[PDB]
Amino acid sequence: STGSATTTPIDSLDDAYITPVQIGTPAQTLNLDFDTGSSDLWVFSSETTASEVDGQTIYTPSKSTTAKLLSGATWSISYGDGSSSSGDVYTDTVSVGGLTVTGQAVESAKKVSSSFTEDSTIDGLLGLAFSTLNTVSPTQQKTFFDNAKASLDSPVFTADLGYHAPGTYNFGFIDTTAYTGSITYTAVSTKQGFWEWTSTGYAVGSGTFKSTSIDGIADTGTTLLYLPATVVSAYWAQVSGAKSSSSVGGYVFPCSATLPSFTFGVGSARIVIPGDYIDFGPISTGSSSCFGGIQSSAGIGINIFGDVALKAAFVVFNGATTPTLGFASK
Repeated sequence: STGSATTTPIDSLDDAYITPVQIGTPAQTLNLDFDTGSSDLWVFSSETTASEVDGQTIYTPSKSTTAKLLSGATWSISYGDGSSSSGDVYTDTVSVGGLTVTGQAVESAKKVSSSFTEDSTIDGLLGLAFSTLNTVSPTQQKTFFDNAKASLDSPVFTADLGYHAPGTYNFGFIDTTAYTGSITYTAVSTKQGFWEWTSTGYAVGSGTFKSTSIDGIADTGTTLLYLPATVVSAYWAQVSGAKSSSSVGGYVFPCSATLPSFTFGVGSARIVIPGDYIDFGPISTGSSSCFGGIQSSAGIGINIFGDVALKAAFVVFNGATTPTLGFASK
């Protein structure tokens, strides 16, 4: 089997991407944030504290003939941005882009933090990291991908995120029309439960490539590119007037600037992030200070190849017995 679903930016900054997902019988379609940095499929629901719902579409298990309470199971998750959610668990039929899993754990939110409430466009998350990170207790649950894997034509999914445009998540096949050149594969460590890999270096604009190992995670659920302070300083030093602002929470630059590209290494291959992808616009409405899309990972504890980086590539998440990550230009 295979699946193919379009993923769409939630706003004009590509802050996140939503993908329609069918849950239950008859289908209830919710727009979920596919997150390769976590491993819980959770939804706004008929159980979510009413004051914490503001425009989201909810899953109502009592209206699904295939829903079953997973008795005694609870979940609770905290994300890198400080947001959180928790609740109880149902199993139900879940389909993505024509690919169906029966008995998927669907984590129903009883509580969500303010960031989730305030984002009316995101009805929940669909985790695509390794199932060892799943938070369901006392019986840990599998991700949609892990459940689907045995049925897939090939044990893979791909992320093809757009810049200010829709893109695609495919399951079970590699669309050879969706990228240019060849795919370069690189080793993954699953030790922390992430799609963790090591970039071979970077360049700023038309500058020389610096060969240096940068361990980080491929995380579709993080907006920006978070890299070591040395690398980030080298980038922003090439932008007149750019500076790190503790009041704003990162690097800012004059909105009048033209940003240089940023290149990262994948083995001997190179992925180029155009300068425009690094512009996250005014820090506040009407400001002439703009927020940068490359930020320091210092104090996160991990480097994160978020959407800014991933959307510059066609990315293969290879979940074979020895997992790997593939990157191609597009």
